[PDB]
Amino acid sequence: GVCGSVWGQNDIAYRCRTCENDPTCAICVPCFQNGDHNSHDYSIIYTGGGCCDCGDETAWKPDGFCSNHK
Amino acid sequence: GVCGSVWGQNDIAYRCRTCENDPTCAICVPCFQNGDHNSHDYSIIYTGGGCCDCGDETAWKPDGFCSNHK
Ligand SMILES: [Zn+2]
Ligand SMILES: [Zn+2]
Ligand SMILES: [Zn+2]
Ligand SMILES: [Zn+2]
Ligand SMILES: [Zn+2]
Ligand SMILES: [Zn+2]
Repeated sequence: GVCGSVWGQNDIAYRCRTCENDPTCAICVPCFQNGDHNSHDYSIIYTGGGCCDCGDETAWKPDGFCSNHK
Repeated sequence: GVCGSVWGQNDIAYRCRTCENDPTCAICVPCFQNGDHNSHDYSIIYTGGGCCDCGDETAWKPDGFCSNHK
């Protein structure tokens, strides 16, 4: 299932335009590192805060899920 | 900041088409009840799981935030 780690106003996370369902979706750094995005169009971003969409297939492509949320 | 409560495969949450940035965004039930959506086009939904977007203005309209995440 879904990770939902929360980052805050100034914390970084990962946007991955290849896996994302929508430009608003992001995942935490550990999820990103524990997955395979090797040729994806990803970027470090500062949203003003959010909760990790890893494990949520409406928001993110399953092959973009980390090991711990398959 | 952002709530990020996680619901699971069969758990309910709230979609609110008036506050939502995108059809993929949802918030947990307590956030929804602790906010004002009185004439909004909202529905109970079963995503297969997600994390609550309440408190995240890229995902959800601030006037749609609950008391505890303003
Ligand atoms: Zn995560
Ligand atoms: Zn993950
Ligand atoms: Zn990716
Ligand atoms: Zn919530
Ligand atoms: Zn809330
Ligand atoms: Zn609403």
